Amino acid sequence: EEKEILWNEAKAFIAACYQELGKAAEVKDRLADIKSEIDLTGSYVHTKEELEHGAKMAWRNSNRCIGRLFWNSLNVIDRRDVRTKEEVRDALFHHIETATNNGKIRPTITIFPPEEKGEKQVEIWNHQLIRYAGYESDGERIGDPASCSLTAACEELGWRGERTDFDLLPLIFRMKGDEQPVWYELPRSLVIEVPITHPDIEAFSDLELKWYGVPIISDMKLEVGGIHYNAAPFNGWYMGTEIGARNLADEKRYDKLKKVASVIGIAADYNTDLWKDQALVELNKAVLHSYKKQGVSIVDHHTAASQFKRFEEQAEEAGRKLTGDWTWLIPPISPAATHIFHRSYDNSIVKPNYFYQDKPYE
Amino acid sequence: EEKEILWNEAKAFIAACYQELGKAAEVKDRLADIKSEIDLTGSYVHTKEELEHGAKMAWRNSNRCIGRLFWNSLNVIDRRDVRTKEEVRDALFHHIETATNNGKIRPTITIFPPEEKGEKQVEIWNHQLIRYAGYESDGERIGDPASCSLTAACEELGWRGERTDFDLLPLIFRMKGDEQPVWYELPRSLVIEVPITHPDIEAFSDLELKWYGVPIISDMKLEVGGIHYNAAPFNGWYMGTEIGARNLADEKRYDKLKKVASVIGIAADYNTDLWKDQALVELNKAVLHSYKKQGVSIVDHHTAASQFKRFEEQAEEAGRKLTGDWTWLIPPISPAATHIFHRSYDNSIVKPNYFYQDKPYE
Ligand code: HEM
Ligand code: HEM
Ligand SMILES: NCc1cccc(OCc2ccc3ccc(N)nc3c2)c1
Ligand SMILES: NCc1cccc(OCc2ccc3ccc(N)nc3c2)c1
Ligand SMILES: C[C@H](O)[C@H](O)[C@H]1CNc2nc(N)[nH]c(=O)c2N1
Ligand SMILES: C[C@H](O)[C@H](O)[C@H]1CNc2nc(N)[nH]c(=O)c2N1
Ligand SMILES: [Cl-]
Ligand SMILES: [Cl-]
Repeated sequence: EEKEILWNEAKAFIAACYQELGKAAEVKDRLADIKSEIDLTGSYVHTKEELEHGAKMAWRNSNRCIGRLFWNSLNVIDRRDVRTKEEVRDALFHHIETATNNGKIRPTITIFPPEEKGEKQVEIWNHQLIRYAGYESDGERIGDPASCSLTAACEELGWRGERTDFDLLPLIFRMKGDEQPVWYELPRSLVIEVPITHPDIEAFSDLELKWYGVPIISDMKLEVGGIHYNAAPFNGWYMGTEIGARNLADEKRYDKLKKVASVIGIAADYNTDLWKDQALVELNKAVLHSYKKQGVSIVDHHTAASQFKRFEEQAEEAGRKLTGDWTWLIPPISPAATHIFHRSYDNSIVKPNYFYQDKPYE
Repeated sequence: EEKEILWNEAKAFIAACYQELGKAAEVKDRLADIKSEIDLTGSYVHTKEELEHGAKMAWRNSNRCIGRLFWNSLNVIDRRDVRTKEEVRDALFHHIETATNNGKIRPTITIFPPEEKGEKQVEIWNHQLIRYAGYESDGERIGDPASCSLTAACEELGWRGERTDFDLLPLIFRMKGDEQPVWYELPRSLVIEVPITHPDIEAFSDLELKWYGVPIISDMKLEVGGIHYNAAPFNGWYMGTEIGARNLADEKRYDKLKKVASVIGIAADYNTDLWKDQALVELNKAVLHSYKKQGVSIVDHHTAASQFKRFEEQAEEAGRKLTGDWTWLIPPISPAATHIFHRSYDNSIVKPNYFYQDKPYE
């Protein structure tokens, strides 16, 4: 029965993949071999070329991503050979180092063995490989609230955070056959962080804000031709509003706008003064400035939207339908200053793609 | 056949209306009379109470409107008695005066006779009763581009604009039986305008920007219980971002951000400087400041979203489903600083409601 779903997804994927790669003649024979492999084994294994192109197609089809112009230059690392937790840890360390690339961030994905019978071989608990811990106990709030439940689960496993506002969570993942995940502290030499300063306002450093250099999303499932790679962490570089308009600004995140207003010298007393807006713009200028000054890749939302316009143009020229999720593509500051705001997008789901999956804690 | 649609919409509307008004006992008899009136005449006439409550329900059900907390205090003017173009003009003048209310804007709707056999009795051509003209001819762009086609149609009818950037369009409407609409210049004594100045930056007045005090949308159809009031202009007060983030900022509108940047003393050369964002915030501060200084009602988007949160709470308490269009409810600056951004809304269409209708020019 699932052989049916699998074979169907296989046909659809191999045909499209090989057509894009100029390999249309090889489809019939490759499909023959896949049909046999499924019958005999219940599954099939992707060639290196298929897996690479599949992961790139999945980024290309990610409706919520403004950064897709660069889909074809994704660096794909095939780690389907891993079997041990040391190998997994070392692969994850390696991904941090190679994606970071001394600041000149390389979009990269590391792909681990896929689910077999719906059974995961490796289950990554982190939301991102680099993320700060969060704590809330009797009135006291420290760190990133979005990390509270994962932080608590880590401290059930014997990890203990220093309870600064920026503790790095350890890597945490579980291997097939193990009842419990294992965790490993990140080597600080691998993790670039950027202090936030402002180009003109010297007091801005008084806020003692910082953020990490590379967002490496590690909790999504990559699905390609019916094969489910539940562990396949990937990264790009940040768009500054993710940090300045959301991570540092949201009330349920670091909630810094009132402190930003004070250091930039404006009152935070009257809605009509638009002090939240002014604070957001200055915080976002600081974030871009800081990353650039330190030589860590970042894109501003205007440049990102201009790149996305080229992605829409390239889709049309290639004769591919564009899909998109307008509610995620607009940036959270000045969205109507981008072309995205002024058009609509078909939010159809096309595979290969990246998918949410249930948390293993919570 | 349309008697079917009409009678059905009638039943649904009268039942809900009378239930909200405490008049549930009177429904059966009122429906009896409506059934007879439809049979004999092809239509039915709303009581003053029904029409008033229907227009209020239509605002309440307007998914794209952030300003609905105040739905029940809509001032409804019943002008179903008008038969002549002088009466229509005078009603429209009266609406401007009474809605404006010397700056303390009263949300108001004036309701004209409804469509009979799908035949309009009065057809209003204006998008808003007060709006600026726009011109584009051989390279030359003047005024509001969104008004170009209506401006051209007016100049086909013998009107001539002064070709300032802020010419007031005349009222223009057509009566049943007339082949052509008529137009009337607005008396300038009726039209409040606000010069845009900034609270701290004195050079801002050099841009010589202004805007009109009251948005009076005059091209939508109000539908209540199956009766179609295609001419029923209504107004609220502005939310400052409509003026500062869209009318004065959009590239296809007045396109002022580059000029704003220059007068506030910042470079407009690098996307990473976020100069468009900074210019937007200062333009929006100026707009709020200017309206307030002149005593003309306006709301900022933070206060408006806080009022909308109370509207959602009141809907729940009343046991009414909330409907909303997230893409229109978020403001165009700092949307993630509002609660609206962080939730979702059911965009179902519920009647009574306001609806688009085809332009009679174009
Ligand atoms: C190269 C730089 C990149 C930039 C600047 C970028 C930008 C973004 C942004 C701003 C978001 C919205 C995030 C949020 O609001 O929470 C996003 C979503 C997304 N991006 Fe990209 N992206 C990049 C690369 C990548 C890569 C390499 C992949 C995968 C190979 C990817 C897949 C996605 C996906 C799946 C989402 C949606 C996540 C969800 O539904 O929660 N992006 N991207
Ligand atoms: C009292 C102050 C009011 C405020 C501050 C307000 C605010 C707004 C805003 C900001 C929009 C979005 C406009 C755009 O993006 O083009 C809007 C849409 C709307 N408002 Fe309100 N509004 C108010 C009163 C009213 C009244 C009195 C009515 C009708 C009785 C109304 C009906 C609507 C409708 C129908 C739309 C959607 C128009 C469309 O689909 O194009 N509003 N409102
Ligand atoms: N549980 C899945 C889940 C929940 C929330 C966010 C998310 O990913 C957001 C995301 C994904 C990929 C990105 C790539 C680059 C970038 N700058 N931001 C990015 C942000 C994934
Ligand atoms: N052709 C229908 C059409 C097209 C575009 C906009 C519109 O109305 C926008 C609108 C409607 C009512 C409003 C009431 C108050 C306000 N501040 N803005 C408001 C804005 C109506
Ligand atoms: C078609 C596209 O979604 C369009 O730009 C919408 C989006 N959101 C909006 N929101 C508001 N309040 N007003 C608008 O005119 C628009 N335009
Ligand atoms: C559910 C609700 O639409 C939610 O706030 C979405 C809206 N738009 C977004 N857009 C982006 N880029 N990122 C987000 O996290 C969200 N949140
Ligand atoms: Cl993030
Ligand atoms: Cl307007």
